[PDB]
Amino acid sequence: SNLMEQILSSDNLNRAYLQVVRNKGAEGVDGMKYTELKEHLAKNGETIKGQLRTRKYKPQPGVPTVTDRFIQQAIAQVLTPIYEEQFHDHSYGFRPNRCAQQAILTALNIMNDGNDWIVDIDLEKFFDTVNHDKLMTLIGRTIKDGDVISIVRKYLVSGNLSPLLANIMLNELDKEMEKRGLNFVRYADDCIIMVGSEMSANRVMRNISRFIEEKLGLKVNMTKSKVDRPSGLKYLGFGFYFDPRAHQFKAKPHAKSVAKFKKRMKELTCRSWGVSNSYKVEKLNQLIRGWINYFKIGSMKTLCKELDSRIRYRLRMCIWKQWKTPQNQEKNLVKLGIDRNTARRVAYTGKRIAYVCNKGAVNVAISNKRLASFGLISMLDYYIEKCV
RNA sequence: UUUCUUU
RNA sequence: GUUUGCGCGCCAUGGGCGCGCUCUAACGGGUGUAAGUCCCGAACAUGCCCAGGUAGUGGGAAAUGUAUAGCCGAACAGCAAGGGUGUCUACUGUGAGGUGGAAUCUGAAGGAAGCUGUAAGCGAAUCUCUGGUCCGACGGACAGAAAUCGCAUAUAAGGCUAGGCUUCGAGUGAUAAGCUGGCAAAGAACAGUGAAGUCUAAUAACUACCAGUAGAAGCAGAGUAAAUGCGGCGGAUAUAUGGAGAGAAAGAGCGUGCACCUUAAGCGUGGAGGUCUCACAGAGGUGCCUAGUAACAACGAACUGUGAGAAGUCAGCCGAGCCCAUAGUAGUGAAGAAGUCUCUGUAAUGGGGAUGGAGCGAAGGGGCGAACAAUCAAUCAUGUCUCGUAUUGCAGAAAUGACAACAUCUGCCGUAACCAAUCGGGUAAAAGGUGGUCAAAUCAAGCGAGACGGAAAGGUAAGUUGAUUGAACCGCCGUAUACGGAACCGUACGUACGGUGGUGUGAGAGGUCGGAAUUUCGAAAUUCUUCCUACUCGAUUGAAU
Ligand SMILES: [Ca+2]
Ligand SMILES: [Ca+2]
Ligand SMILES: [Ca+2]
Ligand SMILES: [Ca+2]
Ligand SMILES: [Ca+2]
Ligand SMILES: [Ca+2]
Ligand SMILES: [Ca+2]
Ligand SMILES: [Ca+2]
Ligand SMILES: [Ca+2]
Ligand SMILES: [Ca+2]
Ligand SMILES: [Ca+2]
Ligand SMILES: [Ca+2]
Ligand SMILES: [Ca+2]
Ligand SMILES: [N+]
Ligand SMILES: [N+]
Repeated sequence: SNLMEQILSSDNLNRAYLQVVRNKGAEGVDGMKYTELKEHLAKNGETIKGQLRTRKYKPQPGVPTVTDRFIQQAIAQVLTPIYEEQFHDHSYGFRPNRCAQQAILTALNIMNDGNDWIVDIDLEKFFDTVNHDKLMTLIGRTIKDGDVISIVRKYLVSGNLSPLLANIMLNELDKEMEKRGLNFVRYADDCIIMVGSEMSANRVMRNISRFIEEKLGLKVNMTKSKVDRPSGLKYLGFGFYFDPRAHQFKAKPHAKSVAKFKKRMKELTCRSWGVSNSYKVEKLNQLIRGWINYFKIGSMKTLCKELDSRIRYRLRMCIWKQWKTPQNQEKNLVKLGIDRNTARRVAYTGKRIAYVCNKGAVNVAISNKRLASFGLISMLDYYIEKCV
């Protein structure tokens, strides 16, 4: 019919195929490729369109098969309209042109607006817990084409459609929390509410947990769902703090996120990797660019100084270990600039790698400037350029 | 900072 | 690829068992039949202490040295026969090449059984007790294996480095195997600590000069890993292991023997296979040429025999056995070979004994290849779907009802003179506004869920036989045999033989020009890739590409 032809338009299906090419995904439960998807749509696209129009297509069984990924992408690219008009302004997750940094900025705006007390709410394992009939009556309450309802229900009995389904079922919660008058910031199944006082935050936690367990039919993980103050608040990788200058709360990378970055950096700058130090520096540059590009709305200037010093120190160990022989270490320390009468003495401390790379002649030869010329982007100046 | 040797 | 790494023979300057001769505790003394042993005497300089913070004089407790016969000779020097070099050369050859010199590297951890001088170290039967270390394979520690047990261990257990906090709190110290020094492993140096016992616990301070604490227990972290750590049992312990206690106890040097044993860079000798050169006849190309491009392959005429020559081998990884040639030759064997019989041993390789009367028997490089390990191929009712009938899970609208009582969000109270636990309470804390709430007879959208039914149709391999791949490496253990450096870690897994796990295909170039495509007719060009090559690099303890 009309909306189902809007699903199965030629430009829409070509856009879905190009988008699933850009995703570069893997095989499903049977085993095929995206170029195999291309020859599949070349030979068998009309049968797929006929089965979708005639309500006979059956899904396949985590990762979906790539023809189901393509069909789900088509359904997502038609259904991100009117739903996206209907969604809330504070639903900052799995939507076009919205990202996590906007969620953290909105949370900081509401936190500085006077609402300190946080109702963190943890919805446990959403996509299996939800009742299918309620979700399909929501979908039928916005759209009235039976065939798209049929294929989405067959998919829920069995992707890029599941984030949109999560946004529908939690858009019900957002409409309720706009009806009550609550301020909130909600990434996809990560919702935090902002209350003025702590017992009112307990009451809001109790009432919203009652509403979620009764009306949405979801399960609230009461072990992790807690009432806080914006200091023990982990949200989207960001922790929050209060400046002594009594004007603003501010975001920062939480200690779990800093620990994840430090673990990844220690894996990239491991001393015994057989790759060249240019490869370690390039992987470090990719990780540093990604970490700062996610977190740059926080304040980590001291943290970026410390992490830059630690990255440089581990790179001094990698370069000193790759030299691997005291004659070669003495030759390279003379070549980099350290005088031979001292370079031989440091090089015949060939072991004690952390001790010699901590300070001294190896600090002077492999300086900050030599590593900066080597291609190691500093965390501090990259954060300075990429901040406000 | 071992003005050393080897796997 | 690699300094060398092969076979056979010889030789001890190594070792064993005996004999002799001469020594043995600074220098001396005693005990005693006998002292090398048991015991007692003197200084001297060091170490440590008299601190109070070091540097000098006066002193004091342990310990060491001069100072046992002697051994050993550094990761210490010097000499150094020999060995290598796309290096420069003088001669010599028709040439492959061979010499003799210079330069430089090397002279090695496995036989010039290299030489000389040292620092440092060591230096006495046997027994008992004890500390430390090491071993009882390897394998992130499983499996497999002939292989000590149990637990823990990659977020990184564990160690270590630099701090922090909280409680203690200076004062005995020597002797020193070992441990640790921010981690792949081991050794050496230096530094700090330091188990076990044992010995000490004594002295007395000035002349210049410089201004609780030191230190450990405990706790949370931070940083740092090519992974082992802890405990039990058993064993080793001549780096003459740190000691302690008995011990009238042996230790060392030299010479000499043995029908004694053994050795990888010493001496003599042997090098096939392949590679290369030259000459003589053929085969060709133009009387003269035969190769080149690392080999393979290909261009071209550059191919063959035969004979004389030259350099030269010698690296476990899936290989029992066989073939080519040096070669049944050197060598070995009458001091007893092969065969035969009989005691025995190992996980496997073995070792005696008795007959016997002549055998056994190499080197390097290719080829075939049983077997092993993977991989591959060949052989050998439900459930639809189509009509139903009774239901059903979830929306929504509203005739009527009942009770006004529920849902919801801004959450403080007295104080003090003004305190958010900053004062006492309390977290559905009081005062509050906002929407009234619930049941819906019935009708009803859409996707499903399933029941009762009539109805379309439906329901071998194991084994064995082949073929391909297993290129290169990492080790480890038993016996024999040598070294650095006893142990550990190494010497190509040290090497030879015998066991045993693990990783699985570096780059360029050349070829195969197979495989894939784009262009033209699977054939030509191009790009990536499979297969072959120690030519050129890349390593070297692995691993990595
Ligand atoms: Ca080696
Ligand atoms: Ca001496
Ligand atoms: Ca061992
Ligand atoms: Ca091990
Ligand atoms: Ca640790
Ligand atoms: Ca001693
Ligand atoms: Ca030698
Ligand atoms: Ca010759
Ligand atoms: Ca092999
Ligand atoms: Ca190697
Ligand atoms: Ca070893
Ligand atoms: Ca090796
Ligand atoms: Ca060698
Ligand atoms: N070699
Ligand atoms: N090896």
